[PDB]
Amino acid sequence: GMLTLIQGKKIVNHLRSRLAFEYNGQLIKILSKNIVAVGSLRREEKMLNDVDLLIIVPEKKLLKHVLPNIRIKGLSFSVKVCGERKCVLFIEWEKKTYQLDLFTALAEEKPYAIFHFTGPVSYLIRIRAALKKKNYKLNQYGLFKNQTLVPLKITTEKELIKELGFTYRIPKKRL
Amino acid sequence: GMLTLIQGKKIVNHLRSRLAFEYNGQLIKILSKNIVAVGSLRREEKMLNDVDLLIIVPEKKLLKHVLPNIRIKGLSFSVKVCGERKCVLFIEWEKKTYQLDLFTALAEEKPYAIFHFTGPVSYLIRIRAALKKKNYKLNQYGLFKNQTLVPLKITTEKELIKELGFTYRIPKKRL
DNA sequence: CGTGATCGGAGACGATCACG
DNA sequence: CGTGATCGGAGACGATCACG
Repeated sequence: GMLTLIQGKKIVNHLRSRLAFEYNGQLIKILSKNIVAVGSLRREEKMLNDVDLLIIVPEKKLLKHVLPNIRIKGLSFSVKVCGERKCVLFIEWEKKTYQLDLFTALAEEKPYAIFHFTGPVSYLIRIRAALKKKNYKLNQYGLFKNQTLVPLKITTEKELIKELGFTYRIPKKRL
Repeated sequence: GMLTLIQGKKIVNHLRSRLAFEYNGQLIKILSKNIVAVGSLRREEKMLNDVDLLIIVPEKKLLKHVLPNIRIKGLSFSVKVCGERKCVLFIEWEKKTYQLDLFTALAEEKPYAIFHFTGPVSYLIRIRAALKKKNYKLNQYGLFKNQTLVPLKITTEKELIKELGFTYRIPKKRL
C-alpha cells in the first residue's frame, strides 16, 4: 500500500530502535548508526509505495544471520521473500498493511550501496551506461574494471559520485 | 553357467559371423578381423564361467552405437547391463544359458586392451603395482606418466609386454 | 591395480519476477 | 544497467557391484 512521506518518517523512526536478529539463539539488535533510510523515502517523494531501509553489517560472516533471522519488537509482519541480501516485509501499521524492504551492505561497500538503493532507476541507468562505454561496471558492491575492484580512496557517497566523474546532487534532485 | 573350453570355442566360432550393430536404423555387421577372444578362454582354462570377446571399433564416433545397439543373428539373449565400453549378455545356447561379456577398444588401444582383458587379475595386479612404484599408470587404454600418454612405438600385445620391462609369456602360462 | 554400468540424490543453472 | 530470491529440473558425483 501507499503512504505519505510523513507517515514514512514516523514508521522509520519507530523501527530504528526496534530491529534485531537472533544469532545462534541469542537476539542481537541493529544499531540506528547502521540503519540508513533509502529508496523513494530518501528522494523525499510525496507518495511512497514502500519503505526501504539499508542495514550495514559490520562483518561478512553475519550476512548468514541478519536478514533471515530478522526480528521486529512488537509488530505484526509476514515474510514475502527473504535472502541474505534482500528481505521484503508486509508490516502492519495502525490497522493497515505496508510493504517494507530491507537490504544489507558491508562497511567496505556502504557508499556504493547507498548510491544504488536511493535511485531512481532512470538516473542510474544513465550513469552506469556512461561508465559501461569506458569499460567499467558499477554495482551496489563497487566499481569494476577487468573483473577487478577499483580501489577508490573514498568514504561517503558524495565523494564516490564525484570520483566517478559526475557532480553531486542532493538525493531529491536526482531524476 | 559354466561350460567347457570346447563348448566355448564352438560358441565363439558361431558368433564370429553373426554379430552386428544398427547405425541410425541400418544394420552394420562386425568383421571377424575385429573380434578377439579374451578372458579365461584365451588363457585356455578347462572350465569357464563366461565367454569374453573384445570388439575393435575402427572409429571413435561409433562407440555410441556398437554395444548399445548390439545384435546377434538368430539367437535368444537378454541384456544384463550395457554401456559404450562393456556389455554383458545372457545367451541361450542349445537349451542352456551362458554369460557372454563383450568389450570395446579402438585401434590405437588394441594392444593395451588385449593385455588387460586376458588376465588373470593376480597377474596384472603385480604388473601394475610394479609400474606404480615407478610413477606409471597402466590401463586398458594406454600407459601414463604425469597424466600424459606415453608414446610406445608398438603394435602387438607381445611388443607391449616386452617394452614395459617384462618377458612375454604365452597367455596360458600367465598366473 | 584400475576402470565400467547403474542407481539415486544433491547443487549450480536458466527462467521468471523483483529491487533500486 | 545490474543484481537478488525463488522455483524446478537436469548432470556430474559417491556408493555399490562388477570386469579382466
